[PDB]
Amino acid sequence: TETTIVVHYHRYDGKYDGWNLWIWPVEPVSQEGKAYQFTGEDDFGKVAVVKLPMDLTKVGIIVRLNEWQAKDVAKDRFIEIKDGKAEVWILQGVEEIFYEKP
Amino acid sequence: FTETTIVVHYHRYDGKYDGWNLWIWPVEPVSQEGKAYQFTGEDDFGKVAVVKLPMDLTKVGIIVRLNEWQAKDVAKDRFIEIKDGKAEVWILQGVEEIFYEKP
Ligand SMILES: OC[C@H]1O[C@H](O[C@H]2[C@H](O)[C@@H](O)[C@@H](O[C@H]3[C@H](O)[C@@H](O)[C@@H](O[C@H]4[C@H](O)[C@@H](O)[C@@H](O)O[C@@H]4CO)O[C@@H]3CO)O[C@@H]2CO)[C@H](O)[C@@H](O)[C@@H]1O
Ligand SMILES: OC[C@H]1O[C@H](O[C@H]2[C@H](O)[C@@H](O)[C@@H](O[C@H]3[C@H](O)[C@@H](O)[C@@H](O[C@H]4[C@H](O)[C@@H](O)[C@@H](O)O[C@@H]4CO)O[C@@H]3CO)O[C@@H]2CO)[C@H](O)[C@@H](O)[C@@H]1O
Repeated sequence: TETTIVVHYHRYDGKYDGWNLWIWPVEPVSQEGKAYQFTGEDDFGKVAVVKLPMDLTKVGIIVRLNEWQAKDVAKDRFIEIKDGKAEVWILQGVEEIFYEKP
Repeated sequence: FTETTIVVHYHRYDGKYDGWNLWIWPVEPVSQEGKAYQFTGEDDFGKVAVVKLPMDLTKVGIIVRLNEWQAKDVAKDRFIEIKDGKAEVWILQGVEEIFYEKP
């Protein structure tokens, strides 16, 4: 009844203040998104544990600065989800979203 | 012409740059055994090497290695495609894709 997405984010400039995640359901339903904040950190960068109150197989994600001051990769990207859980790694300026730790 | 210059930018998310260097070998138009090249500089993205080879090359191989082959950062051979004897690339720890503009 929920989808949990752990998002790892690394910026080579070390300047994470204000960066947050705009995530929206896409399948099996499309709905307007919400902003999610980073909740922790590890050796790769910031960590967000995102909980969405539906079972989802795909979401959209944009890494954004404050309220749309900038987009780190300014196009919609997607995360494929199995059994209500995914974990991804995202790097500043790199379009590809990784499903294993670099 | 008669030399090839490759500027190689390297970023590690863990900051553990100590010992890392570049193994580069000519591949086209003629293949030869490689050589190690050290980083000489640094910028906001991380380490920088300027690699000069005394031939006009359209393709080189590259491996990012720790000292004398103690480890590789991405273990498979990778290649850089070069036009008119000059190229510049950006390499990220653990990321296979070599980038041709700054992330
Ligand atoms: O089912 C809901 C909708 O879902 C999908 O919409 C996505 C977009 O595709 C994403 O790009 C994003 O939209 C962001 C947008 O990227 C961002 O620039 C900002 O856009 C605002 C803008 O700041 C504002 O000034 C105003 O002019 O409107 C803009 C909207 O374009 O904020 C957007 C979020 O509000 O996320 C949405 C989902 O939230 C889907 O593709 C749509 O078909 C669908 O309606
Ligand atoms: O002359 C053209 C040759 O070019 C190509 O050879 C390449 C390889 O494909 C690359 O992988 C690399 O080789 C490295 C190798 O990756 C690395 O592991 C290391 O291997 C050592 C090892 O540490 C050591 O313990 C012992 O086993 O010796 C090994 C080498 O036999 O070092 C290699 C380089 O010395 O670079 C070369 C070019 O230098 C092409 O594939 C060949 O067919 C071609 O002959």
